[PDB]
Amino acid sequence: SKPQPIAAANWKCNGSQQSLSELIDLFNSTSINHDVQCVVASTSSHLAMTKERLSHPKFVIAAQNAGNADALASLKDFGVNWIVLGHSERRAYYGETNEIVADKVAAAVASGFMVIACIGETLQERESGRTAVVVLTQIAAIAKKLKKADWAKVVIAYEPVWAIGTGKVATPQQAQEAHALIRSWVSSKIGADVAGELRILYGGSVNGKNARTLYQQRDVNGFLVGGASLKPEFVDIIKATQ
Amino acid sequence: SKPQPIAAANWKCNGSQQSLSELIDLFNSTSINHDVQCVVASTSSHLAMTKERLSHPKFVIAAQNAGNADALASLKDFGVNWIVLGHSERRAYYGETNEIVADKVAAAVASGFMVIACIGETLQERESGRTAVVVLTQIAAIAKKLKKADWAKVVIAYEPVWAIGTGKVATPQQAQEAHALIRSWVSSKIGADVAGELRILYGGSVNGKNARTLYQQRDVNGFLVGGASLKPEFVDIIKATQ
Repeated sequence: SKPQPIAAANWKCNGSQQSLSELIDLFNSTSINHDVQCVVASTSSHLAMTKERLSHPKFVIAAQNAGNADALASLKDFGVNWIVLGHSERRAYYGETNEIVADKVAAAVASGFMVIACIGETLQERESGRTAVVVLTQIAAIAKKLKKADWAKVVIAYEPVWAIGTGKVATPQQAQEAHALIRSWVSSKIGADVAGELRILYGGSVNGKNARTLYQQRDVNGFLVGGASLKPEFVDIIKATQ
Repeated sequence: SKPQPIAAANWKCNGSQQSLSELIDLFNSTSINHDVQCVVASTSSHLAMTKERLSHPKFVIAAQNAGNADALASLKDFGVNWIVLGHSERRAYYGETNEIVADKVAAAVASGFMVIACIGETLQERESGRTAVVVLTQIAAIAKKLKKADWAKVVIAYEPVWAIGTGKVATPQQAQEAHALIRSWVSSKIGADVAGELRILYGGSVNGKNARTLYQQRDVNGFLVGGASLKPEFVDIIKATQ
């Protein structure tokens, strides 16, 4: 069946410390009796805080965007071994190419980290019918520096960039397509055993309502919630991974 | 002639305080001999530090969000008089509509803040010939919640969203084209006076090599440097406004 689910919260800067605070308390008070791996990603400025307050047993802490070998080392020593790389806004605003992103992922994985790699196409990419070539080009970049063994440390997060504030809305059905597309290349390129236990999270707009239908999809193994999607309702999202 | 220029650095959390600290030092050490307004906008977290380390007479701190009377009040009391609203990242990832933005802007202005409002179209919009409709719409929204007097606290920052991580590259001429369009509307919609004094900042990829050229345009009044464009060479950018 499906590998172990993953419910990750991608927190960022223009979000308050109090906001981050309240959330952590919520998570702590929450009961999770099912097999799921929760994750709280955070920028550098909050790593210390969430590290000191997050106590839920089904939760782990993760960093975002660490590339430098020294930076990695610190994280490891600081007690953080999960990292989110290749987010849409990183590629767009920080000019993080498939290459740059590939380099990072390899570094992190070498440092013994658990990586969440983000990939996705934009509106113009989809429109022009470049969806396949695009997503595949990305995944290929990454897979170019990993060994078959390294994959056990990799998590894929599909980002429907084409639906990020564009007005477009990705139906649960469309997501499945992307995920299925991704899982194929893997099974075909890396191996079946690999594609089998590989996690493919949905990094689109999710909520309490759609989280259920979304998850009932064959190739959907979790979520990467962020932006305006990140709210107390996150709790509901966790539960949906049943 | 041209109105007083503005050189705004838009700092965001994905980048340690060290990078920020280092930057402040640079800025504090720099010598600016001309009439120019420098600004360092930062996310919540580093607001305190920035305020505690920044000492250059030509600089000012700036927040990046809210309209909540409380938030504004606090900021105002904290010693922050500038604020940045409507950034592409916000409208896209945080679901900030033309109305939300317009509201915020109205709040800040009422609280006696100096506002930097971001407007700009996407690749799809431009490719679809929506450029004029879009930007004009955006600005119209802001304008409708203001009075002729409020404009003195308004600063427009044009974001070539279509040029951000798309492969496309905007030219100083394509910019002047956009800036010229914006100013025109303001001239006929609000008044020549307003239009004449109105500051319009180019908020796209810029460096030490193109800065001067960009500033050479007749409708370009400064810069809103952020993301990868945010390097120590920001100093060069300031000089390009000479």
